[PDB]
Amino acid sequence: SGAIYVGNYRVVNRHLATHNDWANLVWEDSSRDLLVSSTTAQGCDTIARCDCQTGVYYCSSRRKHYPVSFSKPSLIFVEASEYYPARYQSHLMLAVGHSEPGDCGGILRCQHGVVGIVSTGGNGLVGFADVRDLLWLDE
Ligand SMILES: Cc1cc(C)c(CC(=O)N2CCC[C@H](C(N)=O)C2)c(=O)[nH]1
Ligand SMILES: [Zn+2]
Repeated sequence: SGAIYVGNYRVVNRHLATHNDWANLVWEDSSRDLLVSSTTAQGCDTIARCDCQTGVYYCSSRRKHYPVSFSKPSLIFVEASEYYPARYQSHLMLAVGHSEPGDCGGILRCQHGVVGIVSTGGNGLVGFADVRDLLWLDE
């Protein structure tokens, strides 16, 4: 689990959105596994606006932050799960790192701010849904 809190927005994995998120919906995109809802309180996270390919992510299954190198946002095939059929997920970045089901929502960050959130995983792989192109999160 986990979210980005920037301005009056809450960014979560679409597959983990709650009823309150859907009832306060700003934007959602199943192809990216992202959903943004509105908040009453202002958040403290800032979004990175860069082309970094190195950063650090939070892994809840190890209670640890790990440095990673990650690929550029791309269209990647993701296997069928209990949340989506087998499909191509867009704006996804892959890295070598530990992940398990339940780690979705952990933040990936660089020196410029938040880059994205954990959205997929494999044997020694972790995938992140990029948010750097969502300029509207800044206003
Ligand atoms: C090792 C490991 C295995 C699995 C299965 C996962 C979870 C996962 O990738 N998905 C399930 C939740 C919807 C995700 C999506 N964006 O389509 C796809 C994980 O994080 N780590
Ligand atoms: Zn950066």
